Amino acid sequence: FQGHMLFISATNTNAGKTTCARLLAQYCNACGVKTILLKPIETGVNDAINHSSDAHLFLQDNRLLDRSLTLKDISFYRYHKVSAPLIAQQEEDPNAPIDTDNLTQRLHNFTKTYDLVIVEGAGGLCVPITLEENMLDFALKLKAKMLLISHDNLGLINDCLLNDFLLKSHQLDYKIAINLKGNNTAFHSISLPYIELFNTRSNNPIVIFQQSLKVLMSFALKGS
Amino acid sequence: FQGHMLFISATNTNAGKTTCARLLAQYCNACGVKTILLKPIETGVNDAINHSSDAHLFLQDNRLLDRSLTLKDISFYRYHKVSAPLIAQQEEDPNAPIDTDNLTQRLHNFTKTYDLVIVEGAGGLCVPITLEENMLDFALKLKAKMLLISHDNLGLINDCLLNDFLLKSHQLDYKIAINLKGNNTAFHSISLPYIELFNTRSNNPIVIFQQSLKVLMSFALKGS
Ligand SMILES: Nc1ncnc2c1ncn2[C@@H]1O[C@H](COP(=O)(O)OP(=O)(O)O)[C@@H](O)[C@H]1O
Ligand SMILES: Nc1ncnc2c1ncn2[C@@H]1O[C@H](COP(=O)(O)OP(=O)(O)O)[C@@H](O)[C@H]1O
Ligand SMILES: NCCCCCCCC(=O)O
Ligand SMILES: NCCCCCCCC(=O)O
Ligand SMILES: [Mg+2]
Ligand SMILES: [Mg+2]
Ligand SMILES: [Mg+2]
Ligand SMILES: [Mg+2]
Repeated sequence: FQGHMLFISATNTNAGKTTCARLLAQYCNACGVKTILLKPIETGVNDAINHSSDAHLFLQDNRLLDRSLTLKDISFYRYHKVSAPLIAQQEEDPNAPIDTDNLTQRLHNFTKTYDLVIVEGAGGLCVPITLEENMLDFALKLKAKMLLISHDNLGLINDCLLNDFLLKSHQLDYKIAINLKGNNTAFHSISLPYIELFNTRSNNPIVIFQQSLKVLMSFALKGS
Repeated sequence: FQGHMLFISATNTNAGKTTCARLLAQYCNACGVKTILLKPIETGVNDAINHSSDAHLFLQDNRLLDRSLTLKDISFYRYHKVSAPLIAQQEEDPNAPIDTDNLTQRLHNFTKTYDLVIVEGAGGLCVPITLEENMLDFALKLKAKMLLISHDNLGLINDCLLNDFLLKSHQLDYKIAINLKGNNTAFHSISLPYIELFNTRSNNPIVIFQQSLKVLMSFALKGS
């Protein structure tokens, strides 16, 4: 096949998509699985004055494989407003709705030259891109596998299960992974006992990202 | 009919269930709609040393209608662990799984003596109560209407829409209401523009709690 494609979404913004995407791509590249990081849509950015956006971090890592990459090669719709993409676009660029057909072509083109194309979304699954399409719809159009990153705090059970319900209702292969931060041992006492019960009762278990680099690489590469 | 029953859930813990439940019950009582506040299951409490739990706040308000009420009349399963009810029960009371049939009877009994019975859940919809039942399942068994309180911060769009998807997939009447806090005007710039678009495109609109006391009272009392 051409390169595999893995979409990274989350329970919400700030859950750890960027952090976990970078860790996974680093691991894959270290294993000889040539992997690129893409951030097709990004809000809340000012590129004239700040070089620490998700796309900038991705670019730093990606340039270890291709010096010629620039920001515009890996991020295509970028807005100042710290909001959902649809709202940012309507306010800042009302004459250019986000074109997911175009994005699909650009993203799939990278499957020629990489073993794995990692595509970070923005916010969570239901975040609107166009009037018709949210982030999940975009992932579906891409025919990507899904990695959904959860936060590690009280409330993650609800947030994971809401996403599980939405994901299992659609036709895609997915995995939910908890981004367990350094210094959090409340997790193991408070939330983990339910994750373990859930996993004994589910065909698709919720995993801990930091325990799962090998498993998630395998997931990302399996099948067609 | 006997009194109506309204379940109050949320996007997650700390979104405003208790605060909004109290405001709604106060409004209803002021309008002559005799309303009780119940917190059947509560975690994270130590009643020997703290009298500020949701059930204690409810009790204060409820005693304006019935001096004889005590905590045990309005809250039935109470645990120290700051966790989902299922985990707290398994750790603190392994021989007494939460009995939702019993809770249903106790809650419905209040429909004899009140025009409206408001039942606050714990956390969000997918929070586990027993191995088989979550908070939504409990609300379904109760045959209550649902009021789902959302937080007012960046990310509410995703959280509201995840809940909308779950709720619309089940057989219950529901309303999602945003708990818009004092001093937040970012909401109106960041999130509200999408809520307005969504509402023009949806048969069941997302409302702002603080704008909606009359509407939510009407909702709670309508029909059988
Ligand atoms: N495992 C982690 N350990 C420490 N800090 C983390 C971890 N995961 C995320 N962070 C921090 O949390 C913030 C949000 O993470 P980020 O990966 O950007 O999330 P998202 O892409 O979902 O918005 C960042 O400041 C990031 O450095
Ligand atoms: N509209 C509001 N204005 C100010 N403070 C609020 C508001 N809503 C909630 N709070 C505060 O936020 C915290 C969580 O609210 P609470 O109603 O207890 O939520 P939940 O019942 O969902 O856990 C409390 O400290 C509460 O006083
Ligand atoms: N204030 C105590 C609330 C307990 C919240 C439980 C949340 C479980 C979850 O969804 O992870
Ligand atoms: N860091 C900028 C992220 C933008 C997050 C948009 C979240 C929309 C929502 O679900 O309410
Ligand atoms: Mg972010
Ligand atoms: Mg990110
Ligand atoms: Mg609370
Ligand atoms: Mg509460």
